[PDB]
This record gives sequence, structure tokens and C-alpha cells, in this order.
Amino acid sequence: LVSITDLQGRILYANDNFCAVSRYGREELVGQDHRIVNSGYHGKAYIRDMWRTISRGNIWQGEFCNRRKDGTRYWVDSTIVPLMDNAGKPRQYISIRRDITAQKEAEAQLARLKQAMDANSEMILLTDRAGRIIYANPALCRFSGMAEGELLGQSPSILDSPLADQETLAAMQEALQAGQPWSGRLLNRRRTGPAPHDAEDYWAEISTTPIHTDGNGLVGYVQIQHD
Ligand SMILES: Cc1cc2nc3c(=O)[nH]c(=O)nc-3n(C[C@H](O)[C@H](O)[C@H](O)COP(=O)(O)OP(=O)(O)OC[C@@H]3O[C@H](n4cnc5c(N)ncnc54)[C@H](O)[C@@H]3O)c2cc1C
Ligand SMILES: [Cl-]
Repeated sequence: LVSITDLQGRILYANDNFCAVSRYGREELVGQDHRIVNSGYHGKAYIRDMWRTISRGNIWQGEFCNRRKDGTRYWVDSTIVPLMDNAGKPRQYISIRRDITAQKEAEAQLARLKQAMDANSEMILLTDRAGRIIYANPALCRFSGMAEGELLGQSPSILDSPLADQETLAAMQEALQAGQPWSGRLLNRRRTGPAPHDAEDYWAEISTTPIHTDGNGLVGYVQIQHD
């Protein structure tokens, strides 16, 4: 969260949050080069631009991936500000940072998952507790051909033809929100699709399987095959 250094980067101070998250004690920090927490993650130009900005008097802003002691990595979002003389010359440096511990890990994850899901070439969507699409894979969007953003708000029934059997569609929907396994053929419509046009219908074999998460949480995992 907060530290101050002399012009050369030697930590003069060293706040409680900084000690907390760095898992370093204030006495192991004070008098150390701020390089102590460096991680190897950043290239020298990132560091060189930082020092090139602050030493000419300007505020700097950026993220830092830092090293905790036990060698583990954290993230911080920083603003570094110079303190001046007299002769308008930087004399000390104040760094105010929030720990983005955390939101960063919770993000490199999604990217991995998202990356794996996206490569699935089965047509798949995910539904929340209310049976609204929380995710639609590229195979499905491609074949639909609706862009995922058309889709996210909705209802899988947005994929169905106006010709579809309403009583089946409803069975599916009720399975989704209950959440129970369901499957079995619905007439879908795809955009062809400038259009409007539009529009071919085709029988879809459809499976849903509920997935309970923690916190009374529910997702419906949905497969769409051409029957
Ligand atoms: C207030 C304050 C807070 C900082 N917080 C962090 C932090 O949270 N995490 C972190 O990794 N680093 C931080 N630094 C800076 C620092 O230098 C650490 O060493 C950094 O980790 C450097 O890594 P490097 O070994 O890759 O440097 P090197 O890159 O090997 O430095 C060599 C090149 O010339 C440059 N240059 C011009 N003046 C200087 C100077 N005075 N010191 C170093 N290079 C200079 C560029 O640094 C450039 O990289 C902070 C500095 C200040 C002043
Ligand atoms: Cl058939």
C-alpha cells in the first residue's frame, strides 16, 4: 500500500499494509532497496520508463507484479509521486498502491477456462438459475450465426424457431431453472443471415445437465447437436 524512498530507491518507509501484504517486517524493509520486492516479471524498459518519468518530477502510474519473500507473487496498482526541494528537484518518492492481489488471479483463471471452453467445438451454452444464457461458445455463435452479445441477455428459446413445440421448449426451461437433467429435440432457427431472409430451421438434439455450485448456486450446461 504505502512506501517512501530516497532518490536511489532505498526504502525509508514502509507502511503497515505494505508490510502486511509483502509478508515482510518493517525492519526488513526499511533500509532495503525497493528492488527487494522486485519479481523478474517486468522487463527493464518498464522499470526504465518508470524512473524516467518520476525523476523528471512527474507522477507515474502502473501495476507491479511483486515477490512476497516466500517467493510467491502479488499484484499492486501504484501511483508514484515525487517530493521536491527548494530547487524544484525530486528529493523523495512516495508510492501509494492497492493490492490487486487477487482480482488478477481471478482473471488469469477465466482467461484459461474461457480459452478451454472456446475451443470446444460442440455447440454449448451455459445458463444461470433463471435459465438465461451466461455464456455461448464460438461454435454455437458461429453456427447460429448470432454474435454472443445477441444471446447473453436471453433465453435459449431465442435459438428456437417460432415453429417450435411450445410444450417441449417449456419442459426444457423448467428443467433449467429447477435444475434437473433434460433432453430432447427442438426446432431451432439459424440466421444465414443478412437478412431477413433469414433463416433456416433444423431439428436440434438438446441436452442440459445441471451443475450445482456453492451458495445455492446453479448452472445449466447445455449441448446443442444437429439431429
Ligand atoms: C517509491 C518507489 C517505489 C517502487 N516500487 C517498486 C515495486 O513495487 N516493484 C518493483 O519491481 N520495483 C519498484 N521500484 C523500483 C526499482 O528499481 C526496483 O529495482 C525494480 O524492481 C527494479 O528492477 P530491475 O532489477 O529490473 O532494475 P534495472 O532495470 O536492472 O535498472 C536499469 C536501467 O536504467 C534505469 N534507471 C535510471 N535511474 C534509475 C534508478 N535510480 N534506479 C534503477 N534504474 C534506474 C532503468 O532502471 C533501467 O532498468 C520502486 C521505486 C521507487 C522509487
Ligand atoms: Cl432423422
